[PDB]
Amino acid sequence: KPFTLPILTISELTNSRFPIPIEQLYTAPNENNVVQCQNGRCTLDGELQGTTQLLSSAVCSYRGRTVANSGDNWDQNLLQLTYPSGASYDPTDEVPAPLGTQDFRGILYGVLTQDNVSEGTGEAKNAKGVYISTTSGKFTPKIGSIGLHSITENVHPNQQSRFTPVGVAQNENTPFQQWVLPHYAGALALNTNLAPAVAPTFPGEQLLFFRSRVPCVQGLRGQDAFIDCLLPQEWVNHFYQEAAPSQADVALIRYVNPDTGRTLFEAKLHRSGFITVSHTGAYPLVVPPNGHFRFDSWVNQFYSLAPM
Amino acid sequence: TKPFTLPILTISELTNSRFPIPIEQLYTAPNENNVVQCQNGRCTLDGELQGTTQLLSSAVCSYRGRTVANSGDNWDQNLLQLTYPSGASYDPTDEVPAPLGTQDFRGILYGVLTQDNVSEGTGEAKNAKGVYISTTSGKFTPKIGSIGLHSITENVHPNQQSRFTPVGVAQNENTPFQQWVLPHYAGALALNTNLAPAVAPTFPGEQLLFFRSRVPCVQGLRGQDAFIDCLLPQEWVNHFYQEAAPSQADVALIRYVNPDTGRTLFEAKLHRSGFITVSHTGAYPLVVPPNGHFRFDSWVNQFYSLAPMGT
Repeated sequence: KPFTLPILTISELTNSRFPIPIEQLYTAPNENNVVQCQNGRCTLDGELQGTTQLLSSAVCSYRGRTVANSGDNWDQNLLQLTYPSGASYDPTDEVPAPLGTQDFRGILYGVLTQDNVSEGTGEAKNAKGVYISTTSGKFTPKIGSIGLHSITENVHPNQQSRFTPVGVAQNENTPFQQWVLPHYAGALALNTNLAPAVAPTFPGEQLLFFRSRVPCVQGLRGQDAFIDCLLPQEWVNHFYQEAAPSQADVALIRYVNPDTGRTLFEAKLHRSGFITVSHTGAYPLVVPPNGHFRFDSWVNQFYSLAPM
Repeated sequence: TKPFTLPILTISELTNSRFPIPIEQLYTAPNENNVVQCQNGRCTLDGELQGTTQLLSSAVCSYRGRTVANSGDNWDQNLLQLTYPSGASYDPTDEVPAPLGTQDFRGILYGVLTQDNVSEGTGEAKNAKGVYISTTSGKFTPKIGSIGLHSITENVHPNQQSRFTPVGVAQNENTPFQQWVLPHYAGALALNTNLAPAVAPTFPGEQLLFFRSRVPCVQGLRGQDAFIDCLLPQEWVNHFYQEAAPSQADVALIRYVNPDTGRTLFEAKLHRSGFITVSHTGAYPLVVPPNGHFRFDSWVNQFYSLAPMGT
C-alpha cells in the first residue's frame, strides 16, 4: 500500500492533545523543552504510541465512578477510572495511563456530569465545574484514580460520572507547562511505556508544530495557553487506517496551494511521526486557508530542505 | 471507477456526528411519529456534505463569536453574534440552514462559555460561564447570525470574543429535549432553508439503524437517558468526504463482520443519501462484538431483500 496524507486544510484539523481545532503551524527550537507529548503519537506505518487513541472526544476526558475523599480540601472526591470507551482499566496495561489522559503538567478544567436529577432540582444541577490538577498527590491515572476539585457545588460520591474538558487553568502556584509530563503514578513512581522524546538532528532544522490556543478559565491574562501537537488527530487516524509500510526514514511533504498549484514550503515527516523544517528561531508560518500538506516522495534523514 | 469503502473502525472507535461524544451502540427503531431530518452528520456516499455538516467533532454544538449585552431579559441576558465555529466570518445569505455545527435538536443545550483570560487572583474558573442555549427562546436565530445565552454560573462579559464548548443537554419544567424536532434556525423571522432532506425506511420489514450515544443531561430526565441518535458517525462523513468514490447504485450492501471468527453477524443497506437500514421490527439495541466492524460488500439492486438482522 502506498503512503498518503489526508487532504485537509488548516481549519480542517484537530489538535491531538486537546479537543480543539488546529489554528496555525509553528516552528521553534527545543531550547530547554523536552518534547515528549504522549497524545497524538503515531508512526507513519500506523502504530499508536504513548496514551494515543483515535477519538478527539476522548482526549483529556475521563470516565468512571466517583468516590468520596472527605477531609481533603482540594480533591473532595476521586474518580475511579475506566478507559474513555468505558472498557475496564488496569494499571498492568502497557500504557503510561488510560488512553487520552492529559499529557501536560498543570490544571485541566471541565465539567463533571453524574446521575440525572429531576427538572425541579434546578438549572444545571447535574453539572459540576472541576479542576483536575497534576500537582495534586491524587493525580495518579496510571493506577486508575484522579482527584477532582469541585469549584462550586459538591460532586456526589458513588455515581457513574463523565468529565468533559473545557480548558486549562493557572492558579497562584500551579503553572501550565505543556512540555512537562505528569507523574502518571504520582511523584514517587517513574512513568512507563512512554512514546520517545523528539528533536531535530540535521543542522538548521527545527520541529514544526500544529498549534492551538486552549481556553484558559483562570490566569494567563493578556497571554495565550498554547497547546502544540506533533500530528493532528486526523493524521494519526489516517496512518492507523492505512498502515502503509514506510519505505524510508523520511516522507518529504510539501504545502501546496491548489488554487495556484505552487509549493509554499517543504518539510520532513519522520517515520516515527513528527515534522522538521529548515528554519532558525520561533516563527508562526503563513499558510493559505485553502492550502494543504501533500506527500511528495520517500527520502532519507539527510535530505536538505529548502529554507522555509 | 474509484471503489467505495468504509473506514475500518469498531463500535468504540466511532464519534457521534450530532454531539461530540463517542458512539455507544447500534440501535434500531421504527420512525413512528418522528420525522428523521437531523442536519449534522449528513453526507452522501460520494462525499457531498449536507445541512449544517462539517468535518470537526470539536465544532458540533460549538459556537464562536462576540457577546453583546441583552438588557431587560431574565432568560437571555446576553447574545452571541456568531462566526462559523472555525472562526471564519458568517454571512446569513450563505446557503446553509445555520452556521455549520449548529445544534439540530429542539430544547436546551448546556455548555461553558470562555472569554478574555483573567488574572490568577480573580479566582477559580472565573473565565468559565455555564450557559443554556434554548431553541424555544425567540433569541435563537443562528441563521440570522445571533443566539441567546442564558447564564447559570459566573457572569458573561458583553463585548468579548467568546467560545462555547458544549457539555450536554437540559430539560427544564417547560422545555422538553426533542432530538427529532428541528430548531427554528431563524426563530420567528423566516422559514428554515437549505435543509438536508428527511429520511424514512419505506422498504417492507426495514427500519433505520442509528449510531446511538447517551448525551449528558444537566437538568431533568431523572432515571432516564437523553439519547442522541445519528445516521452516520463523524468518521464515516469524513471518509466519504475524503474518498469521493462515485456511487454505483442507490444501495450499498454492508456487513458487520467479526475479524476474529470471519463470520458476518448481520447485513444492512447503506443508502446513497447517507443512512442505513436493517431488516428488523421493533425498538432494539444491538449487541456487537468489541472487535467487529462494518465493511462494504457490494452495490445491490434497490429491491434487495436483507437477511433478517435477528437478535
